[PDB]
Amino acid sequence: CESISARPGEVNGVMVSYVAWSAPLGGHGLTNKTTFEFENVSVTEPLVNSAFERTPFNTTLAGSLAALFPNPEGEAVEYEILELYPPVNGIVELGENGAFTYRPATSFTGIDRFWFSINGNVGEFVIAVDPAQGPQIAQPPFTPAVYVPLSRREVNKQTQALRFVLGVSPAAKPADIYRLNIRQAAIDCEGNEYFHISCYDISIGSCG
Amino acid sequence: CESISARPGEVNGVMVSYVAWSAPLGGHGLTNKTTFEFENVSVTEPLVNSAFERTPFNTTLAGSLAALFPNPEGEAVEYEILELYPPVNGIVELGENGAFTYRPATSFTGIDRFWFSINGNVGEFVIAVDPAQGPQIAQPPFTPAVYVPLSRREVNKQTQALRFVLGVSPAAKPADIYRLNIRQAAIDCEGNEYFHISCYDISIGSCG
Amino acid sequence: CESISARPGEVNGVMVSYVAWSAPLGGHGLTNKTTFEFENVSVTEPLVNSAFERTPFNTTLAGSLAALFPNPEGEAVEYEILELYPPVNGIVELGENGAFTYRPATSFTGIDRFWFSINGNVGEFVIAVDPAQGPQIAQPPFTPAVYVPLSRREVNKQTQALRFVLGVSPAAKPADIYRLNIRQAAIDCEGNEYFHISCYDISIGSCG
Amino acid sequence: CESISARPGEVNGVMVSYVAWSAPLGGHGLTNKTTFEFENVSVTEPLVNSAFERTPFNTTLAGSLAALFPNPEGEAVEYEILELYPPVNGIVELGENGAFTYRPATSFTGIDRFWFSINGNVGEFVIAVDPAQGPQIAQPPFTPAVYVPLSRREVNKQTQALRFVLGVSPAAKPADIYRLNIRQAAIDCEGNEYFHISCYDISIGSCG
Amino acid sequence: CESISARPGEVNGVMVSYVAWSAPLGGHGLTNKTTFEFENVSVTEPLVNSAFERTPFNTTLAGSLAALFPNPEGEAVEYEILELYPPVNGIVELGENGAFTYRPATSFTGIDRFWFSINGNVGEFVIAVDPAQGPQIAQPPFTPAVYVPLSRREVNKQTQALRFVLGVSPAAKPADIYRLNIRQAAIDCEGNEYFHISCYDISIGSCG
Repeated sequence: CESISARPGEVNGVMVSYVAWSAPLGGHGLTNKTTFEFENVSVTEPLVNSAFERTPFNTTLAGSLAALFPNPEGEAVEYEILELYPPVNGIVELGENGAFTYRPATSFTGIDRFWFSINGNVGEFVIAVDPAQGPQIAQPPFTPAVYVPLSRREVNKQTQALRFVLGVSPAAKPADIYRLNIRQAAIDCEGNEYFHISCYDISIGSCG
Repeated sequence: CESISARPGEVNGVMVSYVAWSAPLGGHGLTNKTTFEFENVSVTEPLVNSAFERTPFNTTLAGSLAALFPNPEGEAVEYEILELYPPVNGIVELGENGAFTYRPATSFTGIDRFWFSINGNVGEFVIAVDPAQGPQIAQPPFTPAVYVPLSRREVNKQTQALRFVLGVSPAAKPADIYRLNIRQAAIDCEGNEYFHISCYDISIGSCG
Repeated sequence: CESISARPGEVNGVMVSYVAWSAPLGGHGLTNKTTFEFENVSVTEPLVNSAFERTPFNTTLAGSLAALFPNPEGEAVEYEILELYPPVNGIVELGENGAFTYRPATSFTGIDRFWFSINGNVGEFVIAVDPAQGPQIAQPPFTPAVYVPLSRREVNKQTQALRFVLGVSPAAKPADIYRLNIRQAAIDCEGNEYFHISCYDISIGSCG
Repeated sequence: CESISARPGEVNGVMVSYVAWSAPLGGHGLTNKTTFEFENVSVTEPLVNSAFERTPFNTTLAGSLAALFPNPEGEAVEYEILELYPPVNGIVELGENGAFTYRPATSFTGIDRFWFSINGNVGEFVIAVDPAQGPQIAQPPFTPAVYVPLSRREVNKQTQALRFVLGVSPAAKPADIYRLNIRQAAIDCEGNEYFHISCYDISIGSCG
Repeated sequence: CESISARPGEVNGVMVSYVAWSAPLGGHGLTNKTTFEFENVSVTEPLVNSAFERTPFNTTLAGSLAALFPNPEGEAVEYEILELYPPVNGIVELGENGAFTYRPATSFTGIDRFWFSINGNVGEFVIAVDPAQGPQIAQPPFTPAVYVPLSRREVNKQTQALRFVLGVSPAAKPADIYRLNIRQAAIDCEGNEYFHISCYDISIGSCG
């Protein structure tokens, strides 16, 4: 179980070499049939809830963050906006008691995000801007704690190597650990398949 | 948390190299999407209040510094003007008991500043000189203790380096500490975005 | 039962090393998730009572300390304010025969404290500055004799060490003794847990 | 309780090192947030009274010291002026049987002092010179027996050391004892504070 | 705080090199925007008063030095003229008991100076010779203890150095100390400013 270290919000690349395994088999070597699987070993349940909302074309959106924190006690609450992760196609504004305003850019249509903090807990809020005319936009899934975009993958068949992108969401909590499984395929000279399995441990770090 | 040292009234430049990180990813490298965030780890509340005031075109301005020091005691007071920070487009005169006079230069129109000291506490005072004809000039925001002018920023794509300007206001109190977060982006050959996060500690020094 | 000596008004911090226990288990080691409990062995009940009050925005407050000393016996009394622990957002003035006046700083809103002494005993007084507009602020709990801030706690995975902060209120009486229990969790390579239990005795000291 | 020996009329200064306490805590070290308190253990009440008076601009002053010695017995008296501590902005002349005259320097305004002796006891006399064409100057407080100027204080972050300036008034009676308490603050890497308390006993010395 | 040694009556040059600071920033480097400030740390108040007087064209002037020494207590006095500092456009003559005569040269019009010593205390006396026809000549300010003529200043942009002239008045008293603050500006390649701050201590000395 090879070890990897990641920091919340960072996005990094990973490379693995397969020459030692594919070379003696002969033939073409690797093939584009990689499969990824994620498993939890130590994950801390989040204490806040993500949310999704819609708005029509060129309309300011308003809402509240109060309903997204289901604390069991009437303890003091203070809200905040993570400035390192500003929305791409809009501007957010934080009021008081969790009230906020979103101001979409002119002629924009799509999905936008911003991250909020409540008593140190982090969560995701997704906004979809409907077009002026046409059907509603589908709700997209929330971003996992750690993910690998399956479309963003390649194999350098000229030297039997594999590269992919590893992404950590800002919501990941430090000291948690995740496991990744990779099953890779290869083809002999006669045109028949082989396989290989390996795993990696990802542990969330921090600064210092 | 890399450490930086700064002195009140100084403006200095900082450079950070990214070759070690973006070199193996390939492609163009840095993509000019930096974002900055400031945090307070140990800041002392100011004991004086800044102020903003207006004057008509070619009109001498008169005011008082007494109202800007809300001490809760009848302790003795004394007013002074920091000569190292003279106004750019005018001349200031200090009277008795905090009475001061500002004499704008001929045909000047804009924002001008000067810094004053009350019983050892530093503060900012802003003056806006209205034009002869036209609408009023907007009130600008006050000068933070430490700031990075975001209009000034560049990335040397030929060598994967970033440069910015770090400026400390004269009002910064020594022995305080501030934290700066930087999030930088890069694009590989296939268009996958990568991100990098770092932080620096800024502590206020002094002479000796 | 390891022995710890603490002084009133102190905040010290403690570190415990688990390498002798967690290293041979293999796996990943410590996994955060600790629990603390406090038990009494010898405690002397206070002879004075704490109190709480509210004041409107920018409104001076007044009161008397005489009602907080339920002495059944008949003896003379004298009052005093502990100047070593001054309030952070106001100024107090001890009056005649238990009278006092609290003058909040301009524009303040929140909670404030100051510690008073009656005939050699010690107690707490809590004052709340209500905001000018909006809902009122809830009552906070009184500070225990000894407490462990749960947010100031970390585990180092490189050396398998735990750090936490121990603080003693000024009201703690010398020669008292408390007991602290710690339960630390560690995990194997697959996510299953181990547990370790230890306890410490805390005795209140003094100067010399 | 470390022991300090001080002589009347002296100003010495002290230095204490906190490396042995704050070094293992990591973090940022000291914070420059000390607090000082004085307590009596053995103090002898003075047998003479201090006084305060006012005088117009460039106007000579006269008075008598006889009223400042409330001796309930009947004994002979004699007066003296301590020349080791002369006034800084005037001249004094001891008259007949407690009479004296103060002749301020031309164009002076402010506060001035001189220390007198009656039958071996010591006291203070404060004289104020009002401005010619302005509001009267406020009465200043008398100098305590021992004091610590709170503006002449600093912490050296390079070696974790604190400096303050201890001073003794000429009127301190030998063989007296005072106790000084100090509470010092240090911060971790995130801004949370640690606290430390210590005390010292100051005993008034003499010549030999 | 770099140290500088100065002697009364001396005028000397000072040079400071900025190549180590402005070189890495690029662009033009230094700019003509230097600002100077002088602060007192240990100054002895003068015991004599300067004076200023005027005379018409080609008329001998007579005066007295007696009124310029307001000694409070009567004591023997003696007057002298410092011959190392002769007037430029006239000749003086010292009589008895402070009586002196000034005899301007023919066709001279302007300001002339000479320095006098009363019982060991040094002073300045300024004479203005009015023209035959025209308005009166304005009274110029007195000579400070230490001064820097701001007109005489240059920056060697070809090698990034700054030169200025430091002059010591004959009236300066040994063992005194003054502090000088210098703020110098610089401009980057893109055309935006940087600043640098430094200070020096000037102590009056002598020779033996």
